[PDB]
Amino acid sequence: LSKQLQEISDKLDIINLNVLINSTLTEITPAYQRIKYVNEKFDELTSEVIENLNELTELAKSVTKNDMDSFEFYLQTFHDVMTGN
Amino acid sequence: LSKQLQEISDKLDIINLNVLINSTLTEITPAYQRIKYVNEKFDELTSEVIENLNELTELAKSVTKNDMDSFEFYLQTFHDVMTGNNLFGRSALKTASELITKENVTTRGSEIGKVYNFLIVLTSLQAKAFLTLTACRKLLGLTDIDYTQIMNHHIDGQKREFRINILPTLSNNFSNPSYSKNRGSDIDDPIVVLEAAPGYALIGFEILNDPLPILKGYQARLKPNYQVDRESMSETIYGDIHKLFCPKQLEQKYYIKDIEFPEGYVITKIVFEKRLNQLGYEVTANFYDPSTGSIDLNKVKVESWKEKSCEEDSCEDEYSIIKAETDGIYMPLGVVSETFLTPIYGFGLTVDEKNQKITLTGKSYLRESLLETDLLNNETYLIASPDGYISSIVENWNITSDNTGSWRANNNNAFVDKADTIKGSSSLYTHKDGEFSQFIGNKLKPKTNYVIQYVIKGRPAIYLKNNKDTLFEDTKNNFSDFQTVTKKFNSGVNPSEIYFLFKNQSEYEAWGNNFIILEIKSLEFLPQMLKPEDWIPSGNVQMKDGGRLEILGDGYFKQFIKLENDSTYHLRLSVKGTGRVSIIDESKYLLFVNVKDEDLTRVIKNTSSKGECFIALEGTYVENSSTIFSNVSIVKE
Repeated sequence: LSKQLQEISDKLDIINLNVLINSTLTEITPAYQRIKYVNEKFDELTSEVIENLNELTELAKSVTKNDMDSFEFYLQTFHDVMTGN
Repeated sequence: LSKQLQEISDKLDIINLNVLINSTLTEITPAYQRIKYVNEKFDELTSEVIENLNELTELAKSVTKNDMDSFEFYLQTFHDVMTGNNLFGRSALKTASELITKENVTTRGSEIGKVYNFLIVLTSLQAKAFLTLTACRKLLGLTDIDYTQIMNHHIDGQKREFRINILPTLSNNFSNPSYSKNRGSDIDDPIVVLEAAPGYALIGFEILNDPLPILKGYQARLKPNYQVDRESMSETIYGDIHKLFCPKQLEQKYYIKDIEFPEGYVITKIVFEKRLNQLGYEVTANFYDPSTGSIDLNKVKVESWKEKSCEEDSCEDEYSIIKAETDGIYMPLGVVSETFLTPIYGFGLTVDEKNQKITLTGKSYLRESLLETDLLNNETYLIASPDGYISSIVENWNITSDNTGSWRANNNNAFVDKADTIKGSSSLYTHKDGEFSQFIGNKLKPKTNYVIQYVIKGRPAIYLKNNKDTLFEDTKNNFSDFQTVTKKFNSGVNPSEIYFLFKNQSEYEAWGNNFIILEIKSLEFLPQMLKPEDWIPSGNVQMKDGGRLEILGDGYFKQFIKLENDSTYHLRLSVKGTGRVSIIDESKYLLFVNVKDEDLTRVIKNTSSKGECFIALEGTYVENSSTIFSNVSIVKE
């Protein structure tokens, strides 16, 4: 019984941690996903010509746009969730 | 306390999994919902006009727009969460596989097939999403980006994740979903053979109780790669399998016998053997060439009851004991089969008398039947397990479409109501004169039990007749929409002309479909030294149908049966009418018993035999009660 209770107490510590991961995922996931996509889609520039240059220029306009839901917003929220603000 | 701690530890494993589902939902839900909505709203285009075209053109402009929150963003994030390219390295496929493995309670198929079906619905969702994205670009007149390369890379990476980190788990056992209580037989010796056709192996079990306790079976050719031929499937239906499995008021022995065979072996024959309530079962599997199909009919193995013969003199062990309570025993109910059709190689008896839970369990080749086919993506000839009757003596049993060549659209107004997919499923229709004739009398046998299933709506008049007597009829119970019957009947004494006549219940409109007609194999029993011909009807009597030997008033049936002075016999017989059985020597009463309306369970010890042994199946001196025995069984122990 004492061994079964220790296995139960270990399972609870794993569950509690998974609940804390779920809290941080709820806080940080929309920023992490957007930062990742923007970083992956601009790899050549931060490392068909007219077509990709236009398709990336439209993305650049979306990225530099000063909205409440801007790229700067997602960067700041990523920093705040990382620090604990 | 240890049981309570185990229930607590199971609850924790369910909670931990639900927490991991919540993590993957937080990661994947905004993408899944948007992909789903875009896929559903562009269905006609990837399958009022100016208005719909303008609204879809505006939607297409929103979809193709190159923002941080674009449709391409949601597709990429969906792919990343599926593979496991997240903040913490967890994949949606892993949490989904862990989910399916836990909530596999009332699941028809295996863990591999459920997790793979989960992968198929997500890969199809993404593929349709890339297809709507190409359709939207073309509709707006923008340059083609060729999303085939990106879609293939996404699909292949997810299938690789499944193949490497998910699929190297499972088992292939299968059993009955539910149980049934029907007072079976202990007076009889039900032996039941479950043998496949020469080119077939047996491909599933099924237990019925709604028409009657019944065994339903399937058998089909075995294609290459442990897959099975569709059109070679069939159905076979056996009688009162409660009498094969449930004991009645006496205990039943159940030879737990996990008959299993090496690889390549396919069960071409099962015999189920219940003599003196000892449910053993002899099974013969043949070998089968994994490729090219062609089950080889030469390498057989027969492990009847003899898995303990290899280790113990008491091979009569390796069994169980179920005590028949007065309502019957929890025979299986539903289906002992595998999710997708495949040869079964093993089978075992897995009853549970702690809850009377009679459970059948065979060992299928499905793990193999798929690990080589869709895991390699070659043909995937996949057919899931069936639920009802697929075979029927009625041709066009439901309907094919627009054509009832078996039936007769005798009236113009009594046409088929829909004729194309407008009234739900295919269904006949009759109103104000309606009828549909179809000759199946040539397909009906004298004195044989047949199970009937059919679906009907409204005011139908079911008929199974030769315009002179009806084998089956239903012209009542006006119902809402297409309710199913699952009953039986016994085919007539001369049904050689009985045709089906689906008519209307009244002047109203009728609907019906799914006419299932198939034979129920009469339960057959192990032979014992009682044979009806040598019976000497002695006094106002004659031989009867159910092996019954009526005694009209007084008299008896007599017949010589040689008992031995070292062998035991078991006279098991019930009567209809107060009767007297007789085991007497030349002078003395080896047995002295009367039977009123009940069965007879007699275990006779050393029968000192001086030559003359017989039985005078007599009644008593009452004029009204015609003594009618039921089941002759003097089985020699």
